[PDB]
Amino acid sequence: DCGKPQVEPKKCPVVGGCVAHPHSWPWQVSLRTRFGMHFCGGTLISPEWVLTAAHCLEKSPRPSSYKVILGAHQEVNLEPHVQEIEVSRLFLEPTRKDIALLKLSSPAVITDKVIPACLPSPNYVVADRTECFITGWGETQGTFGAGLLKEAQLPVIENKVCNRYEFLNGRVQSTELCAGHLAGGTDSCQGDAGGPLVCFEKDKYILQGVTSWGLGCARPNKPGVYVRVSRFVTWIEGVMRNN
Ligand SMILES: NCc1ccc(CNC(=O)[C@@H]2Cc3ccc(cc3)NC(=O)CCN3CCN(CCC(=O)Nc4ccc(cc4)C[C@@H](NS(=O)(=O)c4cccc(Cl)c4)C(=O)N2)CC3)cc1
Repeated sequence: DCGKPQVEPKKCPVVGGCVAHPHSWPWQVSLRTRFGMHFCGGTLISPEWVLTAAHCLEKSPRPSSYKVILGAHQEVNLEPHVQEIEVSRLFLEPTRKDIALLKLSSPAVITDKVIPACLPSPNYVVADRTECFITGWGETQGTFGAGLLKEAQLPVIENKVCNRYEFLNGRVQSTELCAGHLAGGTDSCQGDAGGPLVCFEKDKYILQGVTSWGLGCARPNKPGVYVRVSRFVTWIEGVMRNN
């Protein structure tokens, strides 16, 4: 069962936001160098497949340079039941968009703490003001939580508005979506790239965005930009089916 956490997540009372309830985001992955340094996030979407951002892989096209950590809450002192799986192959999206698939060397073991996220239907458009969640271990910019998995609940901003001069001034593609608090203070940041933007739909969480870029982090009128997963579901499914 994708999208349904065994440990239920909690809202807040990553810059700002709050520390997640441990293991409430069981599809969250830590992308690390073959030396063990965290540098990006990802999302488990099936036992053998992780979705991340293509820019997270710019340094090396060799699958050997990457390892995936699953089931973690601490970033440094990894808990014992954490799964560390090597990457067997890399699939960059073929039209140069900021999304990529990692095929794991072995299927992740599905547990209470490691569960895949669900994928959306093709071309679904998250509606304006939908409150979704972003998660990760990235920079906190003096906001507490460093070293622990953090979350933030952010409203989606429809592309027609996000592209106005007052916000991102024509920079956002239809294959991307915008989310964030326009007053600033809470945002994904460096170290969170490649990680998930999930939305609650009926009874489970659906992966709708991949953390990609922004004009800074948590600045006023500068919401984060995410790859719009629904525009790549058909590609993703074809890669999994044929590999
Ligand atoms: N929730 C906020 C947030 C969350 C998580 C993060 C981590 N992710 C990054 O770090 C990305 C990495 C990256 C690089 C290239 C790329 C995609 C992602 N895609 C192409 O290469 C594809 C080719 N074209 C690129 C241009 N595009 C036109 C629209 C446009 O201009 N897109 C920008 C893209 C990158 C930047 C700026 C603009 C540069 C920097 N932004 S930054 O202001 O300098 C900065 C951010 C954070 C901290 C600091 Cl200190 C500085 C920036 O985000 N890099 C069309 C396609 C950051 C922000």
